[PDB]
Amino acid sequence: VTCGQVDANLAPCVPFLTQGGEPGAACCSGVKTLNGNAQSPDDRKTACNCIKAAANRYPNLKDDAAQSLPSKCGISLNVPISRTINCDTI
Amino acid sequence: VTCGQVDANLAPCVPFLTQGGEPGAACCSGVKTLNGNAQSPDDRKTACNCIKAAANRYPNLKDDAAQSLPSKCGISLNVPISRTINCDTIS
Ligand SMILES: CCCCCCCCCCCCCC(=O)O
Repeated sequence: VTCGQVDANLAPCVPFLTQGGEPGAACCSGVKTLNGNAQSPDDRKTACNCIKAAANRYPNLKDDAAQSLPSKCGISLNVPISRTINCDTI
Repeated sequence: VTCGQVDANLAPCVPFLTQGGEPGAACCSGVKTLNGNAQSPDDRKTACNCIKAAANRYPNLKDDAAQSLPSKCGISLNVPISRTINCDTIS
């Protein structure tokens, strides 16, 4: 996994992550793809740092949307979406 | 490249990165390895964020030691080592 595919996977989540509402089919599909590429702990740490960068790309980001995405998509997201996560814990 | 490889390659650089002086042979070897695994720009951004994490792992780290590591090792590191870099800016 690489930061560029992570960016690609989360691009359709930008509306939900910045304006709220519901993530939608494309967002959840991208998140599922990314969760599938983040199976091992190494992959998970790399994806976590990539996601931290993507999350920090937007100051308008809503923490409640980021925190509710995994349950709104019905996925056990191994990598949380936050601007302040320390990816060494993953 | 992956964050675990970044951690492993930079582990022998921790003494220089926290107390200064000169990087050991193993440190410079790890840095050259990392320069070699980061061929594409995607690779470079991934390595940059991994390196940001590793750099933030110790606040006792000296940022100037991090900035001087590649030239002290005599290698042009295509990816900068910083605790506060926004990795979207790099090429
Ligand atoms: C000109 C940019 C190409 C299209 C990407 C849109 C950039 C703004 C983000 C708006 C949300 C788009 C989500 C999506 O990719 O479906």
